Amino acid sequence: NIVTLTRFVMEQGRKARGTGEMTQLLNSLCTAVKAISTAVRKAGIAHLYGIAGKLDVLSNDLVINVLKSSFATCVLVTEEDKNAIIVEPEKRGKYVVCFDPLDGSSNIDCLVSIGTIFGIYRKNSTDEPSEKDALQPGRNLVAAGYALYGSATMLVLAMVNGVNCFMLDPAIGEFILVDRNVKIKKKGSIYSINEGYAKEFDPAITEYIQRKKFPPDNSAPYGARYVGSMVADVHRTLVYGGIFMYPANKKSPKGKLRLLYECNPMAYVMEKAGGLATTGKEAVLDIVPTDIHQRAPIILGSPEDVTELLEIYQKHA
Amino acid sequence: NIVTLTRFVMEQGRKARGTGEMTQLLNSLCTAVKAISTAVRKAGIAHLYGIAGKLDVLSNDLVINVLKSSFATCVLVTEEDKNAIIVEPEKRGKYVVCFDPLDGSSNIDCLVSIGTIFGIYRKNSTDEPSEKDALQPGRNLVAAGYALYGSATMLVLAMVNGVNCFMLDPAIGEFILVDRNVKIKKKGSIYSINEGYAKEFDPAITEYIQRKKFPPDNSAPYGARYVGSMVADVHRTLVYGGIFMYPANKKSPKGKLRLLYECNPMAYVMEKAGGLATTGKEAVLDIVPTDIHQRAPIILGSPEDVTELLEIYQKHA
Amino acid sequence: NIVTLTRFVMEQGRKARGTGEMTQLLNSLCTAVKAISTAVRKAGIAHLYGIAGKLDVLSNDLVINVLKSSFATCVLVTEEDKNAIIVEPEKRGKYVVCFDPLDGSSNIDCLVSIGTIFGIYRKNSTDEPSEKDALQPGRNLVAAGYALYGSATMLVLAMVNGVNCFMLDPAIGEFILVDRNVKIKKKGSIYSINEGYAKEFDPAITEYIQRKKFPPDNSAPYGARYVGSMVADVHRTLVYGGIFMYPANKKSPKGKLRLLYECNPMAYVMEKAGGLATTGKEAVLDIVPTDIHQRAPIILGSPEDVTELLEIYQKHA
Amino acid sequence: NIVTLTRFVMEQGRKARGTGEMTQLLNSLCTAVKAISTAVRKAGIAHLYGIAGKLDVLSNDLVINVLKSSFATCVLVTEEDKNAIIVEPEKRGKYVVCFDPLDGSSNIDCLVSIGTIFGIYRKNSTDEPSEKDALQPGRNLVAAGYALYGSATMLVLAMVNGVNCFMLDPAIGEFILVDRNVKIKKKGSIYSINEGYAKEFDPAITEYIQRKKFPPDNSAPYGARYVGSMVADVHRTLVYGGIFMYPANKKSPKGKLRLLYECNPMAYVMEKAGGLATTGKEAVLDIVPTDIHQRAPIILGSPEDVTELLEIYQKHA
Ligand SMILES: Nc1ncnc2c1ncn2[C@@H]1O[C@H](COP(=O)(O)O)[C@@H](O)[C@H]1O
Ligand SMILES: Nc1ncnc2c1ncn2[C@@H]1O[C@H](COP(=O)(O)O)[C@@H](O)[C@H]1O
Ligand SMILES: Nc1ncnc2c1ncn2[C@@H]1O[C@H](COP(=O)(O)O)[C@@H](O)[C@H]1O
Ligand SMILES: Nc1ncnc2c1ncn2[C@@H]1O[C@H](COP(=O)(O)O)[C@@H](O)[C@H]1O
Ligand SMILES: O=P(O)(O)OC[C@@H]1O[C@H](COP(=O)(O)O)[C@@H](O)[C@@H]1O
Ligand SMILES: O=P(O)(O)OC[C@@H]1O[C@H](COP(=O)(O)O)[C@@H](O)[C@@H]1O
Ligand SMILES: O=P(O)(O)OC[C@@H]1O[C@H](COP(=O)(O)O)[C@@H](O)[C@@H]1O
Ligand SMILES: O=P(O)(O)OC[C@@H]1O[C@H](COP(=O)(O)O)[C@@H](O)[C@@H]1O
Ligand SMILES: [Tl+]
Ligand SMILES: [Tl+]
Ligand SMILES: [Tl+]
Ligand SMILES: [Tl+]
Ligand SMILES: [Tl+]
Ligand SMILES: [Tl+]
Ligand SMILES: [Tl+]
Ligand SMILES: [Tl+]
Repeated sequence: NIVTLTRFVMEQGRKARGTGEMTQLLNSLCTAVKAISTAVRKAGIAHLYGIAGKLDVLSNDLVINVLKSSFATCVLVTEEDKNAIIVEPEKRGKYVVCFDPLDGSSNIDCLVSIGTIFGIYRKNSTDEPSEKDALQPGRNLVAAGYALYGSATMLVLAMVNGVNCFMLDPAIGEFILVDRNVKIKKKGSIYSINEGYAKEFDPAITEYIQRKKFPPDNSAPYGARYVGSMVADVHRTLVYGGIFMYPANKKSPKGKLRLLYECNPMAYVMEKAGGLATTGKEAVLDIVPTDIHQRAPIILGSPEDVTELLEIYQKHA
Repeated sequence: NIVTLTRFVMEQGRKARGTGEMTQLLNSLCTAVKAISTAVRKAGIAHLYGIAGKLDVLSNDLVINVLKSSFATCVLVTEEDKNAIIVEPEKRGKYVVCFDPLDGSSNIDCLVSIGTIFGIYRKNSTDEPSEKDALQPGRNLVAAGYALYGSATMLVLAMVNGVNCFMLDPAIGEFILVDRNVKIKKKGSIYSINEGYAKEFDPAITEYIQRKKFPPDNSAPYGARYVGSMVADVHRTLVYGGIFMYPANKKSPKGKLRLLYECNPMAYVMEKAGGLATTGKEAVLDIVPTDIHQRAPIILGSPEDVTELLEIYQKHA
Repeated sequence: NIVTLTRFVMEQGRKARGTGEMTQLLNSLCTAVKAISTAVRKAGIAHLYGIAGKLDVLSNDLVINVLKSSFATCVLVTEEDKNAIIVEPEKRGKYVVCFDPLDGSSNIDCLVSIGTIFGIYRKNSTDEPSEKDALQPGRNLVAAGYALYGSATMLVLAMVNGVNCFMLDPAIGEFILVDRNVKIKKKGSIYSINEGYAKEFDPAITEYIQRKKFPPDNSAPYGARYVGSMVADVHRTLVYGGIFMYPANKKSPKGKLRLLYECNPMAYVMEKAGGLATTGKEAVLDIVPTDIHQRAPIILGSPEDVTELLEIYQKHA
Repeated sequence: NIVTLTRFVMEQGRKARGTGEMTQLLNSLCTAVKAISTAVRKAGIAHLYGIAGKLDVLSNDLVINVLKSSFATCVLVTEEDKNAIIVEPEKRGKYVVCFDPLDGSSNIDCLVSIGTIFGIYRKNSTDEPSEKDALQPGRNLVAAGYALYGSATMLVLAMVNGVNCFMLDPAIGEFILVDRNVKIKKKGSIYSINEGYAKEFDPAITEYIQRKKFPPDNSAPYGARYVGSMVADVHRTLVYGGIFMYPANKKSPKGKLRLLYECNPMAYVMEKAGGLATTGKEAVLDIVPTDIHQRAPIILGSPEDVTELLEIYQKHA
């Protein structure tokens, strides 16, 4: 029967026998996402155009404000903030949340899909909360997911027991569970990478890509897709299968995507869905960070596709 | 002071001393686009999931009905219909409309941007309306444009005087003019093509793509982007500059995109914005259609980029 | 087949061979009403309460701006402004518009139904526009109507040919025609008046009210209803029949309601629907205004009920 | 800072140290109300009007369906159902909810304010759940309140510690706490009753009403208001003060309003706000019902106004 995100979260909080603090965090997040969706869809824009009487900064304020008001967090790391934000002792909670309020911000002007990425850690070292508390490997994530503002708005949530997708019915401001226990196809038929950096790809990426266009056994070549918005390329991967890649290159010898609020959440989601997320040399989730804005290379998607690339990495080493 | 689509179309109908038949038609399109936008964003989905107890199809039905009720059309060609729709003599006007109600339908499940494409012709000749009236070259278009259901919904309308972009304020259901007399960049920095077909690209396309990744003059390479929905790929091109391509290959020696309701509308917008739209051999708008579902290869975008490719084509002539 | 306000106004402008100045004006009103509706229903209130960090006034500003930008008006009389607004010679059209942007403003805090009232005159005379152009008797109205923001938003438009009701589909921001050529019941069963002023009603009003509660012919008594917002009380009267009254008393020997932007528009709708609108002494539409904020007593509704009262008035003459 | 209904309810559930079952009930109710609001505002009505591709019954289905899915109820009493609905042992919970899904249904066609009224009891006699479980005096209510669909949508919730009002921001489908610990003025200046039944009022009502129009000490007479929709007249009373009355008459020797799903909830709300709710002879909340559809006379509002009427009842006895 009808399952709303509000009901699902509360139920899981009950089975889990939690104190209701994490439930509060999850409900504040949901609220922040409906707010950003509305802003993203340009509601009320007639007022900027003088009918009479920023989107990334606004998103940052909504997230930070709604999260602090939940009384469940103590440390916040935003892609928009150079420093980790320590919550007032007044509003503190036991959770640390790393997030990208509006990923794909360069795409705003072209009206391409954008999203919000989040990762939630539980503060374990009980000392005054600080930046150090956010420096945990993703293998330590309690919950992670993202909201994609594409043709429709969807919220993907991942936790210990699985990945579930919720579609937003904008008519009643409610997220509906449209898919339970999501698992990615073992093998896909689409590869996703910015081939404009061909000149700077390592030999392993080079070989794999060419293997997709000219398959050794004359099978059907893979189709190519690259929206240029991580949340959008990763969501397509999750739903239809395949492989997404943002390896290291010249401008980004350590990749472009950040570990804490972009790489780790998508890797956590991928792994819970039955897929793989690697650096090419090691699992993304086992990297212990040193800088909150640390970057990391990432390859994620169907297990068989990711394994095939790993085998080529091993061969050129 | 603010300009809405309704106000704009009306002032334009007035300066042109029209009978008001085309204004009625442009207002019918506006309404259809808002109705589709709403459906695309999933309003009401809670009911489909039993709160109280096909999208390409709904779109088709919406456009066809809203258009017939305009009393301004005589023939309608749809991507979804094998044969052209001849209007009941009662609601028969003088306009022929070609459209793709929801382009990128394959993308629906992944929530990737999708849109509506349309082209309007004035029925030439004085005899019982038939498919033959839609078979006019693109150069004979009265109006053409598209609606993109992406992060926000936008309608781009191109007519003899230029191209204008209207953003939908979903809060009041009104398209606000946000950019007027749009012109495209002379030279962009992004190329768009499905490189999964590399194995079957003609030698000219191969060389160009090669030149974008490894510039012979040691200039910075072009970035790559390919959403997978024409309306999104073309909209990005018009706004940020660059080039979009869908040449022939084993994927039909004639390309995949249809001439009447995909290629022509987009080529018209391009030319009006200052770009070019070619098949590599001739201008898209000058082709005399032979069938309403005729496909055609297409290359469009910034003039300097399109010309650079045309030069390579001539080389391999 | 479905009729929208935009389509209707346009077909009507065409049958009447208008220049399209009044169509532009009616489309400007439509937009203003949708913008106000949205504000009334509190969309965006979360921001006023710090989610990310006057209504009568906003309404006034919306109508005045949207109307000026129509280039179809020369003089605007508002309930909120002491003096009439003369349009900048640039945006000067030939229409004079009288309106109450948000009637029942005192009701705002209790969330009782409220609405917008308007009357449109054609500037008679050929000299610099002034308040004097608004001082025309109601019988000289070109169009009049109201928008009611109640359980749903409805626009009622009355013109020489009749009265039509349009319901707002807030999902697509479009007014759909739901009732055409509306006529009122000959005799209703509800009387509407603020009986808190009993102490000061003239003897005729006293006797009538007495006759509705204790029918001398032993017929069933009339039911009583008095919302407190004229637009809601009048809309109920037009749809269900009955009588609405606001006679003189110590609450101004001339009544409370204004002639130009409250009484006249409503009297016009009434007469066009088949009812009557009198002061008890003369038809409201035949009064020659002396001042733009002139008040006048009013009695409107089903013809048999209004006539029954007029007879009682004559008795006490 | 920003307080949503979701957050407020959860917080109160935590302080209360509840098992989260009642929180689930309250969250299901909230969802049902946003759904009914959307339906009431006529969203999607363009589809009934053939753009191509009941309100009281629909409301009943939404409430019943959303409540059963909460797994927190065992008995339901609807104004629309002749019999109390026993929930399947599968979906049972410990709560009994009495409700009027859409009060003021006769007013739908006139677009007057309407609302949903609810009352929540906790099943105490642990025997197979049945109708008898609903037959509890209102003094036993755990929570009660109503949703008013007027100019804006508001949800009033009352519990042991106070009455709080939440306004719906339709843009993000979220209820915001706009007023905390609401208390009604000790004395008001508006009386609300259907004077059309004058002929059948008892001597006590008769005297009091006339005392409001012709005050003994020449003070200012009370103003009169009567929307004809209980939720709307009761809300105005709560916010602005005064007295609402629906005494017994001929057609209704025991009043018209029902005890369990109309009278008790509003009486519970009134008492928590510091006002009074009486039958004229005794408190509404202390009546032990015998029939689930039992009717009862009711007088509620400011304490000083209600006391003054009670003194007149005592005098004529
Ligand atoms: N909504 C929930 N869903 C799943 N697990 C939860 C939820 N709430 C709390 N938990 C779990 O119980 C632990 C402590 O919860 P809490 O006491 O609310 O901080 C969490 O870190 C998870 O292990
Ligand atoms: N709204 C309008 N905007 C721009 N051109 C228009 C408009 N209406 C009519 N036209 C033009 O005038 C011709 C005939 O108009 P019509 O009588 O409405 O069919 C059109 O085909 C265009 O050339
Ligand atoms: N949309 C319309 N609907 C009904 N009557 C109209 C419309 N437009 C113009 N008229 C009429 O024609 C006259 C002059 O129109 P106009 O040239 O637009 O000012 C008006 O005052 C009405 O008599
Ligand atoms: N959201 C809440 N707000 C206030 N009281 C609550 C809430 N939830 C539970 N309670 C209370 O605790 C009792 C049992 O709650 P429960 O165990 O959830 O059934 C209720 O009947 C109220 O006394
Ligand atoms: O938020 P940003 O600054 O626009 O960056 C977003 C990221 O940028 C990547 C693509 O960048 P390239 O242009 O280098 O491919 C995506 O996969 C990620 O969304
Ligand atoms: O409606 P469809 O079947 O999804 O077709 C859409 C078109 O399909 C093209 C992409 O096709 P490829 O996968 O072959 O690149 C896009 O450019 C156009 O939107
Ligand atoms: O905008 P306002 O100041 O609230 O005035 C509205 C009018 O006020 C009348 C009611 O006044 P009384 O309280 O005197 O009956 C209604 O009939 C009209 O809407
Ligand atoms: O739901 P219903 O059948 O329309 O009844 C509603 C009630 O009816 C009362 C008024 O009825 P009267 O016409 O008898 O005054 C209001 O106070 C209540 O909303
Ligand atoms: Tl960002
Ligand atoms: Tl980044
Ligand atoms: Tl299509
Ligand atoms: Tl196609
Ligand atoms: Tl006003
Ligand atoms: Tl007034
Ligand atoms: Tl009812
Ligand atoms: Tl009732």
